[PDB]
Formats: sequence, C-alpha cells, structure tokens
Amino acid sequence: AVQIGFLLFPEVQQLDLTGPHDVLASLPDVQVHLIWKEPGPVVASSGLVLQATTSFADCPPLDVICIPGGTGVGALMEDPQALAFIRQQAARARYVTSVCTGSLVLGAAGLLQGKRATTHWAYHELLAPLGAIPVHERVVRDGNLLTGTGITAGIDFALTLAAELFDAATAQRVQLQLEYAPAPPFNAGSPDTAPASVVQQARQRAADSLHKRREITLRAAARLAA
Amino acid sequence: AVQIGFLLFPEVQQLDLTGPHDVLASLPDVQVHLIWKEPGPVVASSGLVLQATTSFADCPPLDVICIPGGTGVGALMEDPQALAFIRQQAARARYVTSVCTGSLVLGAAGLLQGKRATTHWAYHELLAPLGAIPVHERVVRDGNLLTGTGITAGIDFALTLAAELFDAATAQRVQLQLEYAPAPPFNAGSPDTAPASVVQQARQRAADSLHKRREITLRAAARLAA
Ligand SMILES: [Cl-]
Ligand SMILES: [Cl-]
Ligand SMILES: [Cl-]
Ligand SMILES: [Cl-]
Ligand SMILES: [Cl-]
Repeated sequence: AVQIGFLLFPEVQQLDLTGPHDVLASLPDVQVHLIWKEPGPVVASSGLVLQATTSFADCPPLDVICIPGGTGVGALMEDPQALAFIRQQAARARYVTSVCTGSLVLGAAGLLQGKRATTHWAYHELLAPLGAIPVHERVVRDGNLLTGTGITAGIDFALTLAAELFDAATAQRVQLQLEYAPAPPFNAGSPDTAPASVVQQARQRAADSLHKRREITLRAAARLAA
Repeated sequence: AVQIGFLLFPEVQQLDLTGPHDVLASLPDVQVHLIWKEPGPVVASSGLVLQATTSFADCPPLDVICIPGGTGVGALMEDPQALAFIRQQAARARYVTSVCTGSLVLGAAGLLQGKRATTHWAYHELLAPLGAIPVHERVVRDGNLLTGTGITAGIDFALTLAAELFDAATAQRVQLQLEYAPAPPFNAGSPDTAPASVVQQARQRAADSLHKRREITLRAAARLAA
C-alpha cells in the first residue's frame, strides 16, 4: 500500500489535516497514519480532539508526508524530535508536503534551504530566514516538495497527488464521489482580494503571534546555520 | 454564546463535519458541540477517530444544527432517538443545515416535507419519497433550512451563516484568516462536468449503497406517512 502520513500535533489547525486526509483515504491501496510521539489523543486549536495512530518510532517509511499548520507550529519549530523525524521521512518520501504554516516546520527542519515555497500570508516573511525562496502563489512545487496555503490547499494537492500516484481518472472519480466543487460566498481569501479594512483587522489580530514567531524563527535559523 | 451543534455519528464523512466546524469555531462568542448519544469516541468512515463532546440529553438549545453525511446515514435514517433529537432541536433552531447525504437524515426526521432541498448527486432520487421538492443545485435555502452538496459544502454556508449571525466583514475576516481561496486541479465535481466514463465508474461503485438506501428510505417514508 502507499503509505501516507500526517503529523498530528497539539494546537494543529485540524482542517489543514482533515481535508487532505479524507481525500487521500478515499484511494485504493493506501494506508493513512496520524503521527505523533505516541498514539493517543491530540487536541486541535479549536478544541476538537483527534487521535494519533502511530508513534515516530513505529511509523513505516512514508511515500507521502504532510505537515499541517496551526498555532501549534510555534512549538513544533523547536521540537528536535519532530524535526528529526520529518527529515528522516523526507529523505525517501516521493512527496513532502505542507499546508499553511506547516511549511515553517519544514523550514525549521532544514528542508526549505534553496527551495521555492509559500506559507500563510501573514507569516510569509518568515520563509527567507529559513533559507527558502519565498513565492506568493497558492501552491508551490519544487522537486518533491509541495507547499500550499488555504484550507482546501491540501484537498487540491491531494487530488494532484492522487492523479500522479494513480491516474487522472482516479483523481476525477474521487472528486466526483466527494461532489467537491467549492464556491465561496465571499472573495476575501487572499490579502490581494479582501477589503483593505479586513486585511488590517487580520494583521492586527496576528501581530502578537507573528512577533513570537519571529523570535522562534531566528532560533530555528541559528540551528540551521550551525 | 451562540450554540452550534454537529451530529457526530459512526461512519460519518468527517470532512462534512470538520470543514464547517473549523470555520464556525473561528467566530467570537460561539460554542461548538459534537453531539452523540454520549460523549466519547466516534469513528468516521475513513477510520479517523473523533470525540463527541455532549450527549443528546445534555445538549443546550442550538442556534445552528448541522447534519453531516456519510456511509453512516443509512443507519441514522432509522435511529429513532437521533431523529427525534434532530426534530426537537430543529423546532427552535435559527438555522437547520446539512451536508451531502445529511439531508436524507433531515428527510427521515420529517423536516423536508414540502421543503426544497438537495443531497449527494448519486442519492438525489431519495429526496422526493421523503416529501421534499428536489432541487439540483449545490446549495438550497428554504427559509431557515440550508442543504448543501459536496464534501466541503459546509465551509461555504458556514461563511454565509457567519455573515448573518455577525456581519459581512466578520465572515470576510474569517475567510482571510483561513486564506480560503479554493482552486481544484480537476473539473469533475459534478456529474454534469465530469467525464461520462467517470460518472459511470462512480454510479457503479454506489449501486449497492443506493439499493440499500432505497429500502431504508421507503421504511423511513412509511413512518412519516403514519
Ligand atoms: Cl483554500
Ligand atoms: Cl464542494
Ligand atoms: Cl467579498
Ligand atoms: Cl464508532
Ligand atoms: Cl477535469
């Protein structure tokens, strides 16, 4: 079976994970893992309780690894066990992927050095200190690396991955079975299309988190510079 | 606080629940419940383990109720306790909503009689026996009833609900914070746009489930006819 793994950490943004999980779990001959330090409950940033299925030590070699984002990314960027596990898996994985601020975890792990990548718009300035070439695009592919932003990015690149792992007809079948055709009632999903007043409110609400993440990012970068 | 409740049942299609959950949980002064017969683990059709937070008896009066879909809908259409709970909450809820085959549960509960509604394309013929006026549209609103199609239908109508519960700027802010700017890599999310061959693979794969659900629907309709 194709082995697909999501990192499941405290304060994950659960939809970053649960979207691609449901798409990829629809495919034949796949096994999907939710990975943490040990199996058991892990609480998402909303309070929704998820369950990790495998420990780092027991996880098989993965064909696909996916790092979701969320407020828990800050701690994960300085979790040496988690970063080492991600590096080990990335060394052999066909696909290394992330959603939203999950790419900052890839960055802290050293996996974005010289690589084109994106992240959540409010945190995009944190890519360059981690060695990345920052790109303002919703999905960015560099070799075996896909980084995406948005709560359907992982669903979308899951359909791309499905087409490459299997074939286009299989990806189309999953899309049709899920009747997946988003049609948002507003056009505020990018800082370039949202009203300026909404952008400002979002920036102000993110300011304390960004400040703390600047500090974390600098320590993570120092470890890479060593 | 505004009380929002999702029915969490065995064999749910978890993304039908987890999408709108993460959107609505981003709003101020909301409380979001995952409802089942008692708190504890409930397993989605993919094998993902979720946790119900409240029992039927302890659930507060809901301002929004949302019924997700999934394999597990068949059993729920003949679960008298669940159907009666849905009816009791729907009687006083500001909004009664469903995703995908969750509308078949609303139908079995008697809540679609004379109402315009949609459901998953492969099961759409089951609406009329439940008293509904079937509508081939991705979202269908009849008063305070909203039924949507597609595994991510609930994210979108969650943004509509956010705008009506609060204001448009709040919904736009949540959209921007989540960087929700969907962009599927294929155009097969409707039987009207997917390749005819893919539509057939999907119809054939659904045939046994539809057959079983025709039987269930007829029994559910008989209970309404009494
Ligand atoms: Cl998105
Ligand atoms: Cl959809
Ligand atoms: Cl807008
Ligand atoms: Cl269960
Ligand atoms: Cl297509």
